[PDB]
Amino acid sequence: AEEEESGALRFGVLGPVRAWRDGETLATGSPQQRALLAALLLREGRTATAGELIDALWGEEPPSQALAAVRTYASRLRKVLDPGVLVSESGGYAVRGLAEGALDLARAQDLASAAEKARSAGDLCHARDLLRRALDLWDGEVLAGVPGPYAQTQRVRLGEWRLQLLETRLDMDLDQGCHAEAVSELTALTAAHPLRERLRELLMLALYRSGRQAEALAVYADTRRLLADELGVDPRPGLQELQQRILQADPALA
DNA sequence: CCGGAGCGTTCAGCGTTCGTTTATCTCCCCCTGGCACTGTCATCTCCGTCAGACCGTCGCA
Repeated sequence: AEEEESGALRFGVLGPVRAWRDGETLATGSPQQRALLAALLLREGRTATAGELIDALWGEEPPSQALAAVRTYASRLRKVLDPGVLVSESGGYAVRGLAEGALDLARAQDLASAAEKARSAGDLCHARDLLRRALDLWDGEVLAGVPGPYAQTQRVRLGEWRLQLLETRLDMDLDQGCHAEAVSELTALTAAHPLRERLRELLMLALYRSGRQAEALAVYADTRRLLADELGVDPRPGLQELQQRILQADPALA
């Protein structure tokens, strides 16, 4: 609310496709139109040619004469957004005029870099506040209802980035002395995603000092059974090592 | 001692809305066409290979 300046046009990709024009919404339109606007939004303002956008929306088999289709999608964007916010060069399309804080993705990289800098500087309160602001950026599933295998690619990429971001958040929560909300979040995420080894290692680390041992190794045994049933291999050596040092109960990491 | 309301699932009515095309309206581009005092033949290479052919040429005998 403190960064809501006059004339600000805010764009959002981490949650669904929406536009905020000084507090009032804009109709982003068709799902393919939403995917087109998102594809322009991921490229931080390239002039990207018509064939590349056609491939981004659809992939291997776009209809043959659908170049005029993308043309009229561009017309839709130009009449629903500002005339000058979208400009065309040599047949390519480009959204400019994006200030700081206009895109939630740019704010996400900014907050991640600030958290990394604070971790390098050894600060904890400012980094915790930065990642608290960062976890409020995503709203539900990223890229809600957009077609295209391209959109699937940045969907899985942003999901993986969110996974490492929450891994770092939970890790600093564990090292600074937070366990209750930590184990709550880890249990919720392992309920959501059952086949991540790193989050279950985080479960072991969090429960190891919060006063919980039986269900931690029960969850580990369930992980071993599912990983043997679905993969039939052995887990990472760092895991077995973490369970090992746990077993002799070293109070060094208290 | 089967009834009932509530609950799960499964499909047809209509109502808007995306998916995909089309011609119309600015803007730029590109090829052809037009210049009506007179002004009517430029240009500077190329040398201190180099060696001995190999050749046809070509005027003299």
